[PDB]
Amino acid sequence: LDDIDRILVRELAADGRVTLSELATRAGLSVSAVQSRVRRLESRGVVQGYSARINPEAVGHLLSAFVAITPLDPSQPDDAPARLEHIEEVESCYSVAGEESYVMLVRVASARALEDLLQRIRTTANVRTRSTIILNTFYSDRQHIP
Amino acid sequence: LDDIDRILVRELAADGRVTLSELATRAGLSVSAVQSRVRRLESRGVVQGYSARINPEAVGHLLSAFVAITPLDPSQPDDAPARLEHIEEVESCYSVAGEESYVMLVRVASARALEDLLQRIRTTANVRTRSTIILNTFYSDRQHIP
Amino acid sequence: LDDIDRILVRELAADGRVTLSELATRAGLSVSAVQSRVRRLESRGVVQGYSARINPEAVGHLLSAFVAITPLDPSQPDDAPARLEHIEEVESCYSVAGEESYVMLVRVASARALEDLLQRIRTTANVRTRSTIILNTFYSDRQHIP
Amino acid sequence: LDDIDRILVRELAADGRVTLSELATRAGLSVSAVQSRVRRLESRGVVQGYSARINPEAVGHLLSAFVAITPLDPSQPDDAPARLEHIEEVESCYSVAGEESYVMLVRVASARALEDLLQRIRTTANVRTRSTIILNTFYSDRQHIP
Amino acid sequence: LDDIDRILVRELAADGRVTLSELATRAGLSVSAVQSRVRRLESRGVVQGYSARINPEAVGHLLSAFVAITPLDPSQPDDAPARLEHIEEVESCYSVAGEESYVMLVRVASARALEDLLQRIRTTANVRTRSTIILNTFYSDRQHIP
Amino acid sequence: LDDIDRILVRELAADGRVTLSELATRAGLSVSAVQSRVRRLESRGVVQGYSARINPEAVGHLLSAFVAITPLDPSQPDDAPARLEHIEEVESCYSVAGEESYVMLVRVASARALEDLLQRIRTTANVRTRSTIILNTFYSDRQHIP
Amino acid sequence: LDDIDRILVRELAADGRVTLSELATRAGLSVSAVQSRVRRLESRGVVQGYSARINPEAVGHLLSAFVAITPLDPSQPDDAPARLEHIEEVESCYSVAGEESYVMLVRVASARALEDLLQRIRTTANVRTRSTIILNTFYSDRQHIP
Amino acid sequence: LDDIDRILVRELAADGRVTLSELATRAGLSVSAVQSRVRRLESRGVVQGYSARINPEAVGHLLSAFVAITPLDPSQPDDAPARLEHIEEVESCYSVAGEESYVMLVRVASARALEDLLQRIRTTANVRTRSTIILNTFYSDRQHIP
Repeated sequence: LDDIDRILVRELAADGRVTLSELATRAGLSVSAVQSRVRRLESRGVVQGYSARINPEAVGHLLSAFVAITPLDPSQPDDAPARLEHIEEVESCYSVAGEESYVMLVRVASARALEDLLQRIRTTANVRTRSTIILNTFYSDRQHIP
Repeated sequence: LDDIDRILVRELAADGRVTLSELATRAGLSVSAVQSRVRRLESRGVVQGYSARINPEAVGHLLSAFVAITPLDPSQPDDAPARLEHIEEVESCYSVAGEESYVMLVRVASARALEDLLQRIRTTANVRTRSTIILNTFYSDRQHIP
Repeated sequence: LDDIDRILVRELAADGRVTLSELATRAGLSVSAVQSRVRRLESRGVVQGYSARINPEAVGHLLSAFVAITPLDPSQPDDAPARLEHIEEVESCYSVAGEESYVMLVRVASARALEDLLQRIRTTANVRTRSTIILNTFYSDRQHIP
Repeated sequence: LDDIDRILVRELAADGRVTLSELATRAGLSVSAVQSRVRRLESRGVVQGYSARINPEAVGHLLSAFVAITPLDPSQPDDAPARLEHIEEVESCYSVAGEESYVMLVRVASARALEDLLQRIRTTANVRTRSTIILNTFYSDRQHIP
Repeated sequence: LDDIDRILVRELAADGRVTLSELATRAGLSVSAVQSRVRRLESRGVVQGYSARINPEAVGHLLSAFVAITPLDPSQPDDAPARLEHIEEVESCYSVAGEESYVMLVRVASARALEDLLQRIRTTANVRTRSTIILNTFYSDRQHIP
Repeated sequence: LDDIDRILVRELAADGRVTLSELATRAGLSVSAVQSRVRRLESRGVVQGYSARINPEAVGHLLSAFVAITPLDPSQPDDAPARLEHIEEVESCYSVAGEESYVMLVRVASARALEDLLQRIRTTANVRTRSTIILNTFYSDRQHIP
Repeated sequence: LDDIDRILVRELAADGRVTLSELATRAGLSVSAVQSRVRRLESRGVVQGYSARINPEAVGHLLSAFVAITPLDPSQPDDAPARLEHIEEVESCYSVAGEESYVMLVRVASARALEDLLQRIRTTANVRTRSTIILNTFYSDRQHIP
Repeated sequence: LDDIDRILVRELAADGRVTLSELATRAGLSVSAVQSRVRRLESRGVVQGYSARINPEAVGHLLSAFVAITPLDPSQPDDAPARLEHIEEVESCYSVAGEESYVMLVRVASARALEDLLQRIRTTANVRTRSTIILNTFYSDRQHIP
C-alpha cells in the first residue's frame, strides 16, 4: 500500500464514518481522487465493511463461546464452513492448525440455546463440537494499522 | 431496547456510515431525535465503535492466531488483559472456562514476529502461551441482530 | 420469586421438616395461604423434594465416581440422559460445555461394579465413558439461599 | 447397618418429613426406640440432613460449574477443602484420583461472578482452577438405597 | 487369613522355594498341615503362582512399555483382555479409570517388534493403542505383606 | 544365552520350585553342573528372585493404582526412585518417556489410604502425583521366555 | 562398522563432496578399494545420500510443520507412510510411540497450501491430522558421528 | 532465486557431489562464474551444507526421539536452542506453535542414554521435557525443489 492508501486506511480504521472531504483534507487529495481510492480499497478487499460494532449482550446474546469442530469423517473434504454459514449465531469461522479443524465464535441467548445450537451444528455439518465458553470480553475488534 | 432503538441498532450494524437522515426515515423520527438516541446507545455502550473493518493481510498481518494464556502464578490476581492491553497486536481478549484463563486473537507479520510477540506477552503478563494458528478465515465479524 | 416465597424456600432449605404451621408463622401467612404457596413452589420445580440426605458409604456405595460421557455419533441427538435415567446408580446427570457432553455422579458398591456400570451406560446410550474416581467427600449438598 | 436401620434410612431417604411415629410403625418399633436409633444414625453421619432440595436456578444461581483444582505446591498438604469451606457458593467438594486433586460443584449468579469466585478460590487455597460449565441439569440428588 | 496363614504367605512371598519343613518350623506345625494350608491358599487364589522372576533383557526383551488401549466401539462389550490373552508379549492387563480402558505391560525385542505388536493388539481387540515406553526399571515386583 | 541356560531359564520361569535334580534331568546335566549354572544365572541377574506371587487383595491391598510422578523441579536430578524406595506400598518404579517422568504401581488398603500415600510420596520426593486407579487385574506377571 | 569404515563415514558426513583420492590418503588405502567400500556403505544403506542441504525457505517453502497422523481405523494395517510416499511436500515420516501413529515433517508455500496438503494426506491414507507449525528452525540436520 | 540459481540449487539438491564443470554445462555458464554463484548461494545460506546423509542406526544411534521442551519459567527469554546448541545428540531444534515451546530431534545409543540426555537438556536450559520416541523412520531428508 502506498503512502496515501495507508493514510486512508488508517483513518477509516480509526472511524468508518470519516467523510470523503475529511479524508481528502487529511490525505492531501481532492474529494474525487479519494472517492476513487476508497472504492478501490473496497473492491480489492482492503476495506471489508463498515458495520458499527454492537454489544452482543445488548441485543440478547448473553452467552458467547468459541466452538471447535472436527469433521466426523476427516478423510473426505468436509466443507464445514460453507455448510454452516447460514447459521446466524456463527459470527466467524476459521480453519486452524492443531487438534481441531475449525474454530467458530458463537453467540446465543442462553445455555439451553447453546446446547441446541451445538446439536444443530453437529447435524448440519456432520462434525463434533468442543465448546469453550467466554466469561468476559475484556476488549475486542482492535485493529492494528502499522 | 424499544422497537425503535432496535431499528437504529440494526441499521448501524448493517453500515456504520448510515446518516442521521437515513436513520430518521427508516426509524420514523426527526434527525435530532435519532441523533439523541444514537448518542444514548453509544453512551450505554450498546454501540461500541465505528471503525471500518480492514483486511489484516492488506496491512502486513499475514499470520493470525488464537493465543490461550495461563498465569504462571494462578494464586495471584493476574490482571493479564489489563497488563497486555497496550499491546497492539492483540485484537481481542476473553476470559474463558476450561484449562487456560484467557484466549486472545493476535495478528503479526510473520512466524518470527509471532515468536517475538508470544515472548513479549509472557514477559508482560507473567503467563504461559499456547498458540493456535489460523490457516484461513472463511468469514468473520458477522453480527446477528435478531 | 417474591419475598414471601424466598422466606419459605429459605426455611425449607434449612430443614424440610418445618410444618406448614411453622411456615405460615415464619412467613406472615395463614396456614391455608402457605399451603397454596408451597404447592405452587413444588409444581413449579422450585422445591424439588424432601429427601433426607444419606451418607452413600453407610449404605454400601463404597465407590463414587464422576463419569463424563461423549456420544459415539455426535451427528445425532443422543438423548443420553433420558436413555440412562432408569439407571439407579446415577445420582445426577448434567450436560456440560467442553470436550465431553455430559457429566454424571454415580454410586456403586465396588471398583468392579463400577466397571460393569460403565459398560452398561456405554451400551445403553451409545457413548464413550471417562471416569474420575472420588477418594473422599469433604462436604456436599450445601444449598445456599441468598 | 442392621435391617431396622435400613428401613429407617430407606424411609428417611424417600421423605425426610416422615414422623418418628410413622417411623416406629414402619420399622416395628416403639416411638422411644426409634428416637434413639434415629439420633444414633444422625450422630454417626449416616443421616446427613433434612434439607428440602431447592432448584438453584429458581434462587438466582443461573450458572453452575464443576471446578477441578490442583494445588500449586503439591509438596505440601494443601488442606484446600478446609480452606475453602466457608465459601458458600461451593455446594460440594471431593478429592479425586487423576490429574486434578479436587472437584467442587459451585453455584453462582452469572459468568462474571463465576470468574470472581474462581480467583477467590485460587487465592484462598493456593490452587489452580479448571472449570467445566453446566448447560443443563437433567436430574440430580437421586439417592438409591439398595 | 489367620495369623498362621499370614506367616505361610509371608514366607512364600519371601521365597517361593521355601520347603514344607521350613514352613513347619517357621509356622509351628507339621508338614502335612502346612502342605494342606498351602494347597488351600493356592486354591483360594491367595498364592497365585511360583514362577521365578526373569530379567526380561536376558531373554531378548530389550524394550518394555505400558500400552493403554481403548476399544474403537465402546458401545459394544469389547472383551479386550480375554481377546488378547493369548498374546505372550502381554505380561499384565488391567482395566483402569480415566480416558483409556485398559493398561498393559508389554515386552518386545525392539522398536520394530513393538510396532508389530501394537498393530497385532489393535487388530486382535479392535482397539486404539497409546504406548508409554519404559526407559529404566529402578525396582519392581516388590510385594508388601503387612 | 546358550541352549542349556535357555532350558534352565524356561523351567525356572515355569516354576521357581523346580528342583536341581528335576533341572539336571531336563537339561541333561549332572546336579552339580546345574547348581553351578543356576547360581551363575542368579549372580548375572538373569534370575532375579523366587518370591511366590501373592494376591494383593488377599493381604488387604484392596486398592491399586498406577501413579505417574513428575519432579516439581525438573531442572535438577530428582533421584525420585531412590528417595521413595523405602515406601513399601510402592511395588515398582519405572522411568518413562512422555509427559511424566516415572510410573509406579502402588497398593493400599483404601481410597483414604491412597490419598495419604500420595501426599507422603509428594513430600518425600518433591514431585507431583497423577493417579490412574485399577478397576481389575485381568492377568499379570506373565513372563515370556522365547 | 570397522576401523576403516568409521573414517569413510565420518569424512563423508563432514561433506559428501570429499573425493575418492582424499578418502584414500585419509584411510591409508587405495582409490579403488576405497571406492568399492564406499559403493558398499551405500548399498548397506549406511550412506543414504549426498544431497546438499538447501534452505526450504529460500525455495519458497515458507511454512513448515510437524504433522502427526492417526489412521481413522487403527484396527487394520494402515500402510500410511507408503501410501503417502509419493507426496513430495513430505520431507520425512516416522512411526512414533504415543497418541498419534506417525509424525511427518512437511514443507509448503503457505497456510492455505498446508490446509490443502493436510486434506490431501487425510484422503490418501485415510487418517486424521494434527499439525504443529514450526515458527523457526534454529539448527537442523546435525549428524554426530561418535 | 533467479533462473540460473534455480538450477544450481536443484542440481546440488540432487547430489552435492556434482562438480563445478557439470554445473557449468547444465547452467550454460562457466566453471568460474558458476563457482562464485555457488560460493554465494552458500554465503546467502541458500545452500546450507554438503554432508552425506548417514544412517544414525549404523553409527550406534539405536534410539531416536522428538523432544518437546518448555522453559520452566516462560516469562523470560529462555534462549534454549543456543544454550543447547553445544549438545551433539541434538540433530535439530525448532520453535513451534502449540503447548511446548520447542521440539528437537535427538539421537542416542539407548533408553538409558536418552534418560541421561533428557536430564542434561533440562539442566542446561532449565526446561521440562516430553519425549516422543521414534519406532521407525520410513523416509527422511527428502527435499522438494519446485
